[PDB]
Amino acid sequence: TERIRNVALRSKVCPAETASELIKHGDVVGTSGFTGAGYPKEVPKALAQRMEAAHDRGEKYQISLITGASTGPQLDGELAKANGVYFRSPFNTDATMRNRINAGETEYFDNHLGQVAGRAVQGNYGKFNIALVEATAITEDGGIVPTSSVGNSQTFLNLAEKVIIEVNEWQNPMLEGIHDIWDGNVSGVPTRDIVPIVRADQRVGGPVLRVNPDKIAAIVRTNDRDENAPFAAPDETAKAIAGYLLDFFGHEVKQNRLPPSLLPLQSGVGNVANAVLEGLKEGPFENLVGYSEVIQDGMLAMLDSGRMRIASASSFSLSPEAAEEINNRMDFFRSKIILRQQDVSNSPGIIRRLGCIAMNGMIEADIYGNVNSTRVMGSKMMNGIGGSGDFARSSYLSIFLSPSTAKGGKISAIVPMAAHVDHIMQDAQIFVTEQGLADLRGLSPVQRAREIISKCAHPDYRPMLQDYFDRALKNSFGKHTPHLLTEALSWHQRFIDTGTMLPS
Amino acid sequence: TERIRNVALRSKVCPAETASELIKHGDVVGTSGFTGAGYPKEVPKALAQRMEAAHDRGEKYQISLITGASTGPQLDGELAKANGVYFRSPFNTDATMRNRINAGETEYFDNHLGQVAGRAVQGNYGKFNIALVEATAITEDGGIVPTSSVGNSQTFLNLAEKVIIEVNEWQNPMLEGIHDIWDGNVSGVPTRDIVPIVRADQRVGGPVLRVNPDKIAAIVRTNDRDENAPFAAPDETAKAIAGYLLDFFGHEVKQNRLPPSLLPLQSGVGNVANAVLEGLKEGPFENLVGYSEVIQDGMLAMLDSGRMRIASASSFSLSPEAAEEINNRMDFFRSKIILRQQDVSNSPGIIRRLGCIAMNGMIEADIYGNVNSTRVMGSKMMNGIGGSGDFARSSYLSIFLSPSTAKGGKISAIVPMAAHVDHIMQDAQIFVTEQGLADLRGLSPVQRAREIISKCAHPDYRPMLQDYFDRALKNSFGKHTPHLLTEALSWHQRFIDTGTMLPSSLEHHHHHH
Ligand SMILES: CC(C)(COP(=O)(O)OP(=O)(O)OC[C@H]1O[C@@H](n2cnc3c(N)ncnc32)[C@H](O)[C@@H]1OP(=O)(O)O)[C@@H](O)C(=O)NCCC(=O)NCCS
Ligand SMILES: CC(C)(COP(=O)(O)OP(=O)(O)OC[C@H]1O[C@@H](n2cnc3c(N)ncnc32)[C@H](O)[C@@H]1OP(=O)(O)O)[C@@H](O)C(=O)NCCC(=O)NCCS
Ligand SMILES: [Cl-]
Ligand SMILES: [Cl-]
Ligand SMILES: [Cl-]
Ligand SMILES: [Cl-]
Repeated sequence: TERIRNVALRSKVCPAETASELIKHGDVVGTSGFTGAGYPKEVPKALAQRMEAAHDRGEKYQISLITGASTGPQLDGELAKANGVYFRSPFNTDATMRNRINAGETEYFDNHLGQVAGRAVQGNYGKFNIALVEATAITEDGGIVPTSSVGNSQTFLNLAEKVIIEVNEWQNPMLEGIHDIWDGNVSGVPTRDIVPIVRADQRVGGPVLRVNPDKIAAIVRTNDRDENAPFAAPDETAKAIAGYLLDFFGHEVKQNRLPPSLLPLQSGVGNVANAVLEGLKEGPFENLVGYSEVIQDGMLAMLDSGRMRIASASSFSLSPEAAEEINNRMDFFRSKIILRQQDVSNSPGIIRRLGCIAMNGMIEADIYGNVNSTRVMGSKMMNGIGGSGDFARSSYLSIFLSPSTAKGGKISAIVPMAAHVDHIMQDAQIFVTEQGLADLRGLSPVQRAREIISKCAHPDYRPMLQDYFDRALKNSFGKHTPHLLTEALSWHQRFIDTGTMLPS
Repeated sequence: TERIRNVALRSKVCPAETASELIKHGDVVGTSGFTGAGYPKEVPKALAQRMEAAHDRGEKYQISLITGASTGPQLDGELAKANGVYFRSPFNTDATMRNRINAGETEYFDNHLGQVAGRAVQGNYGKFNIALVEATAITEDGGIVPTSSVGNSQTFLNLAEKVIIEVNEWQNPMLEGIHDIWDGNVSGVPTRDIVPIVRADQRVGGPVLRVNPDKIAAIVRTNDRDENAPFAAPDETAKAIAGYLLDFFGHEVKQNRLPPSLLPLQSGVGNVANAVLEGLKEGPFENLVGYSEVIQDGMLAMLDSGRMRIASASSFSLSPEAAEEINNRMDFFRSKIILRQQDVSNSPGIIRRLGCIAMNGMIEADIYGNVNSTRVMGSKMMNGIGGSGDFARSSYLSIFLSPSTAKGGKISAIVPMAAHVDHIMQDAQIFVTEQGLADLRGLSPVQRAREIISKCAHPDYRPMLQDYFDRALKNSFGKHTPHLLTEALSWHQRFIDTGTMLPSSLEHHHHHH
């Protein structure tokens, strides 16, 4: 079954290596790719190999790389290995790229995912030379069917001088129809349009990305896999966290602060999110709705069981087993899933209107409930802020979930002062660890500290945290948000100096 | 001219003292009041007197006080003097109340202004016992005409068990019609309504607050002034800041990154904002539009000259001279001004849609462009975050303006690490001091630092900042956002210990070499 159904465009098919030659040193390149799904694969590999060769001849060859969010080894991996990226935005999970970033070899800035399109159009990344987008197919009228994510692809196609499409036969043809691409002005020049989404299952657009065929400079036929998520299941720490959260939801419903069907749910990926979703799958809440960034294993299961009615996202993030399941039942799941542009799934106006419940991980929080999502010891990038800000601030309820310790107990997730801040107190109402849940609604900082210390902190660290808080209350410059500046960051420095936050 | 045009409601008129008796110890009280405008005046004074008397006899008497934003001496002032507030939210500028807060005598939480209504309805502040709202008049059908601000008044009226109205003859009768109160679901139970505002001058509602007359337990006739801060005449530091900003706007327009009429403008109050507005009044930009929290002196002038076509806000913040001017020409200015509920003027959806330009003050920023708007030394509350977050994150362009030093030079506004963070790097693109302007668009933290240090920092502190940055780059745990945790907060501690952030040459400092 021919994937390029526009006959004329078949004339633009060429090899990856040749396509890669359209990318020049210094170019700004916008690509598809979100949570290891739907990123271009063959052209980046060919670009990387030509970059190394150029460097060896003492030729500079680097690009600025702007994506939906995280990609995979073929893209971030290969280009970082080749030292071919001088600037990267807005979200990465590749280890090699992480090292380039943390060594200062690649400039990085993690913009709010929902804002990337708008900033790109505003011109913050500079002029876009290339859009490199993966596709399931190209329709008879030249529409570009995206693959396992939408991301920023439509904006990149609009902005780029030249377009390269990778048509990937690995991606299931039945993806066609699952996406909803709006031609409204979401991220363009003000005044923007109202995005008329009033329900999570609402489609406002069509199944294809639009691009002027004159801009398409190359089509590359590919066959290569996405970066698929780990199968590993929720440990006891994660189940405890989930248990506290579900009890909390139970209580909110009994007090009429939440409908029996909760509100549209936003969740991340990983051990804890999986536990939460597994918990929701068997919980007392019916007719759930997902309005999130990503569809993960848990989601599919609930859509399957009917516990969740619809799931909105910009991307998939599945394990091999979950991928297998959806590919065998695509016709079923396709009626239940909507993949949107990331500037829509992460639109604060929409998130607030729908009243989403935001559930996010964190590196650490301080005793006053400031959250670090990104920078270990305040200086070493992990992944990026991603959509956590988009959702946390706009949500009906902002929830942060984490094991109370990290690194086998050598790090406390609750600290006197967060070494870097991603989400301010105002953007965090609920904290959950395997120790318990802190409800901070309506509380002053001193009152937040009492809750977080007693409910969330690990017994190994709680006395230390209480001691810091008590002495701060007695000695701080002001008493509104008590701190001891001489030791506020000392647990972090202690970890740097000794490999643990536990005193000797 | 009778201000209470509903005849039946006249039966609820009583004295301020008597009205104050409806407020019980432990009550949660929602009031009008935003940037020193439209807050209740007589009842709070009477409540304060009765509170002091109670305290002297060993009786507890405190309230939780929830407002639009800042109030005035009659409210925050009097109640704080009486030690009558156990919790306060979301924004205060009164010095006595600031001391109660900074002493731990009043619990305080500064929620995003645009979020207060929604959180109140959600029940975060608890159940509202009293709404105490100032009014210009009461219409024939019992509508409450607000005064010099709208704030959260409509939400407080909806939520409160009992309502007290202060009808203030000091407030100009012609304010009637200037407000736009929407009956849509902005801050209620999800799913919320779409707020159909697609232009800054658009009205979506009506001129009155709505309340069930059965809830009105008392009406008090008053006659007392708002808190009109004196005009802060722009000093040379402020004019320099304005000059760099206007040049920047000039350049954006020439590069087609902004229309010749800029975009809807959000600005704060004070020396610098006044300079910016004064600069705009004489600048090359025509047909300007205001979409802000407050109308200040500068605004009026531009609406007068025609440079500014319309100004949207939730509140007034005028000097006496400016108040005088608008009261003599209310008919004119009323056609040019729209006062909205703060959950609408500060709605992120609307701010982003309109593409506002946000211009805000700050306590400090660190070399990576994180901004502290609230907590000196990280622990002593100044005013509050206010709407700065609402606007900074949602804006087309987020701009922060500040003198590069504070306290007669004893403090640098650019520091290695901010002692508290209100606005993360992602929410700040442009910084302006009297030293110059930093454009951070598209830059990594290390790149932002290079710009902030060289463009914005004061010459007295720049070498110290560069030295911290250089050594951090060599030694930091990671190199993406280089820090030296051992000294990141040391300038602040130095200020605490010595009253200045400038080193003593009696000690070694790396920048001295
Ligand atoms: C913060 C975040 C990294 C936590 O991840 P998580 O899977 O929920 O929880 P984990 O405990 O498994 O964290 C995994 C890693 O973080 C590290 N980590 C977590 N807390 C840490 C801490 N306080 N100090 C140092 N490292 C820490 C762990 O060591 C682990 O690293 P490793 O794989 O090299 O061993 C993650 O949620 C994230 O990147 N968020 C950013 C964007 C986002 O929230 N968007 C929303 C939708 S996805
Ligand atoms: C941060 C803020 C206080 C700056 O004030 P400003 O009017 O622009 O300029 P100023 O230099 O006069 O600041 C006022 C006070 O802050 C203090 N200050 C400013 N920077 C400081 C610093 N780096 N360290 C210590 N104190 C500082 C000044 O000493 C001054 O002291 P005082 O009130 O006791 O006399 C003010 O903008 C604020 O409260 N922002 C939050 C609300 C907001 O931005 N809403 C949006 C639109 S109004
Ligand atoms: Cl919208
Ligand atoms: Cl709250
Ligand atoms: Cl809206
Ligand atoms: Cl940017």
